[PDB]
Amino acid sequence: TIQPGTGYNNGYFYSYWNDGHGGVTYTNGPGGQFSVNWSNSGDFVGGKGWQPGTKNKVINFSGSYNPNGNSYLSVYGWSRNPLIEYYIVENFGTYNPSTGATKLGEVTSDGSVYDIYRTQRVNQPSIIGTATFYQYWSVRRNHRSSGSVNTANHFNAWAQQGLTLGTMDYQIVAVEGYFSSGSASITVS
Ligand SMILES: O[C@@H]1[C@@H](O)[C@H](O[C@@H]2CO[C@@H](O[C@@H]3CO[C@@H](O)[C@H](O)[C@H]3O)[C@H](O)[C@H]2O)OC[C@H]1O
Repeated sequence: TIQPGTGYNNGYFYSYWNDGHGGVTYTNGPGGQFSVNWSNSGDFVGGKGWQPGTKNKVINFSGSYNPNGNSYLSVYGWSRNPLIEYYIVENFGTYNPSTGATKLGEVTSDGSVYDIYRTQRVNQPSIIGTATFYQYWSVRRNHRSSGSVNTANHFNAWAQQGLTLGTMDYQIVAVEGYFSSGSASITVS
């Protein structure tokens, strides 16, 4: 179990962040495994992957994901210049993060169609401090907790639609939660 922060564990970069409300425990396991256990948590994001990520990585993930409330399971990362927070959402809890968002297209990859959206965060925390930035999303129609994600298919589709990414920062398989409960155990490669 660890303190919020970043680093490396068993060859994999990890990032764990939370708002301090309590109620969430993040654990680094062997190889690319990590677990999250939460009960009436605040806001939090944690997972394993790479720093920096790439625009053509094939990411494999497998495990269990059991949210009770607002939570996402995604390939998650950021780019710099432009600053972008992105998500390839494989599963979620009570809230589809694209609710009310502008649909920017569709892309088929790894066994399902995904809907594409762009949203904006205004004066919110980021990898470079408080800022206004866009978020790119690919939301999988066929929910799952294991699989393979060919990131290039998503990044290329986004670029085609005008959702350009800058230089890649971190890229991980992450469990995100917003004032919810749940458990998850995920292995990344
Ligand atoms: O110490 C600094 C860290 O706190 C900083 O971390 C990033 C903060 O922004 C996080 O992004 C939010 C995650 O939740 C989404 O729902 C929101 O839109 C984001 O604002 C990100 O996960 C953290 O990596 O990194 C820089 C450090 O110096």
